[PDB]
Amino acid sequence: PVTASIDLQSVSYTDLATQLNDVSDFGKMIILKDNGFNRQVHVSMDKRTKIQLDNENVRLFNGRDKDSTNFILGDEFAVLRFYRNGESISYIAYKEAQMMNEIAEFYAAPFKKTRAINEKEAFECIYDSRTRSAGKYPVSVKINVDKAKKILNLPECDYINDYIKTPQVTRAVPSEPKTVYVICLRENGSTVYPNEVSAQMQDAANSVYAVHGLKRYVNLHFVLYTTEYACPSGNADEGLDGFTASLKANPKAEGYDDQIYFLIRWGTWDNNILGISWLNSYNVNTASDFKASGMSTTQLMYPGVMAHELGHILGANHADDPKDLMYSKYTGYLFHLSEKNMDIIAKNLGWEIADGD
Ligand SMILES: [Zn+2]
Repeated sequence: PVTASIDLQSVSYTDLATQLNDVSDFGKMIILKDNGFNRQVHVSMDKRTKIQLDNENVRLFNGRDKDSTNFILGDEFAVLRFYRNGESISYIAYKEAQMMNEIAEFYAAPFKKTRAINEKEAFECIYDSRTRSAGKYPVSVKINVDKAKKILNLPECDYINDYIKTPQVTRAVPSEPKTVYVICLRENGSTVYPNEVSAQMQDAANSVYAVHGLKRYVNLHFVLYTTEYACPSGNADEGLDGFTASLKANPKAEGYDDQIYFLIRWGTWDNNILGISWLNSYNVNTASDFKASGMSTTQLMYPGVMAHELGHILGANHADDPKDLMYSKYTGYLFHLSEKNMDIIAKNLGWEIADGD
């Protein structure tokens, strides 16, 4: 048996799909290669999280913790994200030639303002060298997000006061995890990109499961569709008030008032604000009245914003450690470190310390 491999110098949608679709319930060793770079990862299907984007099914895959590697697969796109030298790198491949060209143009465009000779380390269109004809269209893009911000001299977005505090409202580990829907609603007039949205959802889900063995208690089911609602101004607080009001006012949403809701967009709000949520608004026993709602950017350059806002929804406050997901400034980290926050989030999902981790 020769070990399955993915050549990142030529990685296409069909490469990722064929390899990931071969992953069984017992997992599969896959070698990631990039010229001299070589990493063996053990990949498994993520059975905890379901995603539909406008009814399109998206599957997630995980490496081991030591592998530092995540995958996303839809019919239309696939993503490999992993870390090298402590920097997050995404390979993004769309199946359809025209969509892939469009996506490559979209990601390339911001780098045409200013050019560096190290640009390739931040952003690269990947071409199929196996087509010795010499592929004209790229088959994927590679983006090093940490490096990309440095070249782009981005205007730095942040949280500021990104939550609003509201009045406050036998038990064992459940026989099956409780399904909690996270209903993500594409803001009227927003374009969001499937690879970007699913990456936010994956990081949000994984931030929960990493805490107190919470997969025992909850399995998150993300769905995305479009809402007629759009924020009336640039202000995040006013936007969130209107969004929650839009849910309550919609006869279509009657009977789903106990789920979690995000208004999503690609852009940000006034004061370069990344998102906003109602603090401590979801509890598995008392969830009601569309209280568990928030708003989030989904752009690639700000990974973990949805995770951070979901953190607030589940009760997490800002943490003191700059490496915490819940730090008060955006720092790109994707896990809760605060024991106080972990206990709050876990309790709201049905855990108590006697259950262990
Ligand atoms: Zn915050």
